[PDB]
Amino acid sequence: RALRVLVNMDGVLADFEGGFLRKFRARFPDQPFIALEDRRGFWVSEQYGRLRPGLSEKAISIWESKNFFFELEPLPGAVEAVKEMASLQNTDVFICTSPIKMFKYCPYEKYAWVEKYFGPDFLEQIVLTRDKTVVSADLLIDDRPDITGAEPTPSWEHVLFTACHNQHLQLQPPRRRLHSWADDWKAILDSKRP
Amino acid sequence: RALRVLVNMDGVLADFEGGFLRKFRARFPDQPFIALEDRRGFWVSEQYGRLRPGLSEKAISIWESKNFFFELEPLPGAVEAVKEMASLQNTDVFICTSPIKMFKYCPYEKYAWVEKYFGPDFLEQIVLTRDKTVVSADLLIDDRPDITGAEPTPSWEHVLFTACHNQHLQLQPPRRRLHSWADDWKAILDSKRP
Ligand SMILES: *OP(*)([O])(=O)O[C][C]1O[C](N2[C]=C([C])C(=O)[N]C2=O)[C][C]1N=[N+]=[N-]
Ligand SMILES: *OP(*)([O])(=O)O[C][C]1O[C](N2[C]=C([C])C(=O)[N]C2=O)[C][C]1N=[N+]=[N-]
Ligand SMILES: [Mg+2]
Ligand SMILES: [Mg+2]
Ligand SMILES: [Mg+2]
Ligand SMILES: [Mg+2]
Repeated sequence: RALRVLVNMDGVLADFEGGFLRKFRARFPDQPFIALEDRRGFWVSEQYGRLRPGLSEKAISIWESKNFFFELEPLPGAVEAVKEMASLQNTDVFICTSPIKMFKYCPYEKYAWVEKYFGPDFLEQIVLTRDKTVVSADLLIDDRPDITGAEPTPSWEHVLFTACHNQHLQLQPPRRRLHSWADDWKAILDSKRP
Repeated sequence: RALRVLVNMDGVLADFEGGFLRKFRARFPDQPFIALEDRRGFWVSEQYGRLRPGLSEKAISIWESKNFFFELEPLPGAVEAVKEMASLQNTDVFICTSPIKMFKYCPYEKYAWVEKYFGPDFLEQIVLTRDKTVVSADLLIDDRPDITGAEPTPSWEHVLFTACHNQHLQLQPPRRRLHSWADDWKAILDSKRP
């Protein structure tokens, strides 16, 4: 009866693409890289793997490093928008994020990042899961085009959040985008209310 | 269409109650303690708080310490039962656990513990969340008597897993218990299948 909205973290709240590129270039200044305008497909490591053998493993080593997740910059408007959204009447917001395989730093730093930008009281709103389809909600705002898992008919509508890797993608109607946090996210939420 | 079962971690897979008591007694050998047969109510810290002022904070310091979660022993039969359950046809198992407030070690060690006892491939089955009601499934096996959150009508049936703190509790019918992993968990699952 409160509208429930799942908001993804990497590529929606946290600038994974830009943080990765900067750190990759700083660590591997003699390697070729992929400019953001040229990113295609969800998996960074796969595109880097195509660019030259060995580069996939080098890419992976950036996000496996300590402080990678913690030092991500918020995307413009993201912190303000989610704080406003959570404050709305009849609206519950959860941050729904999928950790990487190597778990030494990533879960911890994701909690630390949410504490930093949203405060201790928001920590209760975090859901860490590899499968978003088993999380029930009205909406999922997420930059990954294809979201699948154990539940063949998730309860949420997936609204595709624009990112460099999906900006050229034609979606199957009636699939819907949120173009950035400057875009009219309130209209999207309202479209789902009784 | 596959049956989905959420299995709680602390007090269902991992022996939180026994690990806590042992470590509390080792660290604070001059303090009064609560024998397991005398545990009542979900919150350890609250019962310890009643036993004497200051003891709540001492209790908390045990599970906030590094290696507390990682060093928990599995409950008897738990690892074998969950491995068998996951291997069943038309049956998906997720481990659904709620981290403590202090997040330095707990998320990380929970992943490390699941890797230790269930293997790397099981890490994909973990859901960390403070709110279990937003996780959709057929069953939730969990030792906490009262499970509430943002979803007033969760999709799962909650089957109460016996623990020292709930063993005397009379439940409102048609609520159901799993008494230990030696008990007939297959019968409970089968009762929910088409
Ligand atoms: O779907 P979600 O929650 O945004 O992110 C999942 C997770 O994928 C990891 N990743 C990302 C890329 C681009 C890649 O090539 N390889 C990966 O393993 C990082 C991302 N966030 N985290 N943790
Ligand atoms: O409900 P769940 O997933 O088993 O555990 C929640 C979480 O509560 C923490 N806890 C437990 C007691 C008994 C207490 O007094 N105070 C707490 O903060 C530990 C438990 N597991 N974890 N992380
Ligand atoms: Mg994302
Ligand atoms: Mg609200
Ligand atoms: Mg429990
Ligand atoms: Mg199975």
